[PDB]
Amino acid sequence: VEVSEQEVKREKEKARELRRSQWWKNRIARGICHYCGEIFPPEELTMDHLVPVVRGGKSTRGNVVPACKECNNRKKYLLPVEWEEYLDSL
Amino acid sequence: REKEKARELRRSQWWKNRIARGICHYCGEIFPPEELTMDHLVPVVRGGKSTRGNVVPACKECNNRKKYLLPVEWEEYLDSL
Amino acid sequence: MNYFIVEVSEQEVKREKEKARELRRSQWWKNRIARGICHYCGEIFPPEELTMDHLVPVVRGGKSTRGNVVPACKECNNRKKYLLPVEWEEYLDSLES
Ligand SMILES: [Mg+2]
Ligand SMILES: [Zn+2]
Ligand SMILES: [Zn+2]
Ligand SMILES: [Zn+2]
Repeated sequence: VEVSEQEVKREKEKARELRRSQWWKNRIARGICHYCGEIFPPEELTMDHLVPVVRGGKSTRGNVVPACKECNNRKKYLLPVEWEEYLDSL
Repeated sequence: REKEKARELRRSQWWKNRIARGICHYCGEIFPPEELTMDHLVPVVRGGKSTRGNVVPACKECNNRKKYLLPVEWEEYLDSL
Repeated sequence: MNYFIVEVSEQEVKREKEKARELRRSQWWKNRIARGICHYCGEIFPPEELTMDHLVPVVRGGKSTRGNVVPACKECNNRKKYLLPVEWEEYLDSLES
């Protein structure tokens, strides 16, 4: 269910374009990380996609969420089973 | 179905503090626990589970407008925010 | 509107986070929280319930000094972080007595 490159980019555009609007602006202003609920400086939060871009995931308010480096990273490498033990360890 | 884990999160701590800060994911505004609902970012229909990641606070407007406005009409609600 | 980016190195952030740790242990600080007054809401709390807050955040250039350091209660300390400048004002302006 992988997508093409002119798509994996076709969205990473709607990303930077969303990443630059009131919604995302204030969102990072607050500093609250979606996953662990902790507060961080607006810079230490990343735009993370629930359903990946390379799986048909769109870049919208209904699929993109603020995440800190920490949570956002573990999400990438931890195993789908490990990701839970981590969020459930918080 | 997963409506089990569903009402579960609602009684959890991550969600208590969540609906206490009162931030709606969609419009970024703050509301009272009475105006906030729990919504699944990744619809449950398409096989979305009920877990910290795929569940966010949403005021009635955003929750209903997304759950009822056509694909083209929901996108318009946001552009107006 | 002209604008510029100001950067705060991680060397500077630690530097301030250390002076803070030292400032937090001073007789001077112990005295300040001993009074138990929250700088933001002016409500009274037990010394355990107060934390040190920088009016001007360290990542925004602020320093760890008596002037920029202030005692704050749990609620005020966070709300000052996740509420935008306007929700904060209203939050303050909505404290009775
Ligand atoms: Mg902040
Ligand atoms: Zn996090
Ligand atoms: Zn809303
Ligand atoms: Zn206070």
